[PDB]
Amino acid sequence: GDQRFGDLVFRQLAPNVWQHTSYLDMPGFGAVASNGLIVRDGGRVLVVDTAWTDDQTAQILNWIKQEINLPVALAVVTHAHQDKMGGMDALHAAGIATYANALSNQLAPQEGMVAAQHSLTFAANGWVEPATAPNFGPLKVFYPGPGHTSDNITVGIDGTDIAFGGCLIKDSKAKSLGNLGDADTEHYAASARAFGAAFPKASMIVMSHSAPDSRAAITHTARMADKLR
Ligand SMILES: COC(=O)[C@H](CS)NC(=O)OCc1ccccc1
Ligand SMILES: [Zn+2]
Ligand SMILES: [Zn+2]
Repeated sequence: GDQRFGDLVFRQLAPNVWQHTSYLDMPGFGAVASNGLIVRDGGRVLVVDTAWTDDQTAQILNWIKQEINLPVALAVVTHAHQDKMGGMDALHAAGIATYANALSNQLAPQEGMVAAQHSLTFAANGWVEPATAPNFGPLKVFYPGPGHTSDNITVGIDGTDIAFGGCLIKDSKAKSLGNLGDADTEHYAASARAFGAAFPKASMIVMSHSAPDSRAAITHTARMADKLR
């Protein structure tokens, strides 16, 4: 079940995988949840996405200390919006190595974000260039194409049935795609489908603004995105 820890929520998804959830009271939109991931890989911990704020992200690290008690080797953040990168300074203060799409790091200052320390680059087929993602262990990083944003990336967890779509994917009962302010409306559907095709064995889809779902999250998201064209 859910574990309330301060103002955040943690949920175990698999033996070595937990979802972190944090909230930002956005005026005119209510208190918006955003999810990321925590993965134990042997004697270290890997984080996918910050919380909305530095303080919340420090709380993620506090939860990790109390519930796992192993060092956080790295974090990867999945685009340059506040829900994914708002807590970068907290990661740096903690001495954690940070990674983002090169384009996310380029965009970070104008989006009001602090850039990650390291830039990921991607092959033409979307897979991360391995040299730019050293020591990522089971994290398999994939750029599906522009969709939710131009820079959005996705992460599969090798050895599990989990893939993380970030803010690209919404669940199978969602009425909308969420924040389309920086979206590529022409390419969104194809990018959602490319995410699915990159992680064909993933039966649990995790995403930023819905609870974990089946692969129907991918098909429904793509079908909704068809309407943008
Ligand atoms: C500061 O906002 C954010 O970081 C995220 C980035 S994806 N935006 C968000 O969650 O917007 C909430 C929203 C806005 C319009 C329509 C649906 C949801
Ligand atoms: Zn976003
Ligand atoms: Zn988001």
